[PDB]
Amino acid sequence: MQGVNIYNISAGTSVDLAAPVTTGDIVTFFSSALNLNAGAGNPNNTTLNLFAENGAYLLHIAFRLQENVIIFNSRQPDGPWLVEQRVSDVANQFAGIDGKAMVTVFDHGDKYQVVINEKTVIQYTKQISGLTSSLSYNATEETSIFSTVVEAVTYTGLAL
Amino acid sequence: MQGVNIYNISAGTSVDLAAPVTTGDIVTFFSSALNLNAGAGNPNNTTLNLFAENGAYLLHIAFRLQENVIIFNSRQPDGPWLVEQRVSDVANQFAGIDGKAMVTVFDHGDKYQVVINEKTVIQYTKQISGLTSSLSYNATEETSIFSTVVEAVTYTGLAL
Repeated sequence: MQGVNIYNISAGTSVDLAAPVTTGDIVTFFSSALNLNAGAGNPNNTTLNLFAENGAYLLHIAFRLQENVIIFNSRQPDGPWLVEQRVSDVANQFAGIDGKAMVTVFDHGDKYQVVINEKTVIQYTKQISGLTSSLSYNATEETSIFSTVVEAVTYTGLAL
Repeated sequence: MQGVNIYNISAGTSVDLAAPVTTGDIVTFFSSALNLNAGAGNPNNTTLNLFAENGAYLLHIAFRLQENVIIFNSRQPDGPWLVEQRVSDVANQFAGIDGKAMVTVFDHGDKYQVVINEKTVIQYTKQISGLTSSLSYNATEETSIFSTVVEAVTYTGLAL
């Protein structure tokens, strides 16, 4: 059946999903703030991650203000980061909405469609497949471009 | 491809969807407040609605604090209300989360699954079918159980 699950993710923590996210499902991260004047990341200001059951990063989204780019990649639990994808101009991706932001990830099976607000920023061809069993929002309170707590909501059972 | 559309609806207004909502799509309403002690509704404190192009109420969701019930119904343009469905105890449906609320409507084709936060409150068998082309949030800035402005997000193009 179709379900809605809400998770309040504090910066620097991960959460295990009650219902896994698979093909046809959706995960959205909501930030109650947009700090485009945050200091330099270390090197990341913020990262949003979808993990497989074995800890592999199915999708790693990293926002870097100083470098002015958004990075997308994957990695096996104890393996090296794979082929990195990049999109320039961070502020441009959030244009239109101030004081808050939303990042939606559609699991298309063969790809992860990432949407910032209403704009599709990348059609990420997967480097690692499988269902998403946990999520994380990593950043420090000093330099995150998002609120200290990001609300993740999953819409599952969509494909039936 | 799938899409995400964001709308900010002020109490007592409606918005026309850039991308209509059909079978397999999702509509979500986000409130940055939850006032379960709001004044007397007359008889409604808050209503969330899905309209067809012709003005039909595909889904009318009415929150009534004093009658302590959430009503669900439909009606044709210029027509009388159809068969009403009810869910008693408004506060209980929002139990678990304070200071905010989320209402999700899944268009399952034959029914509208309404979920308040994480709880499915009703599997509403449609009385009127068709595409949702308009949304509304009706209430006064004094007796609404939700914030002055409710953000509506639609996830479309999901089925095909």
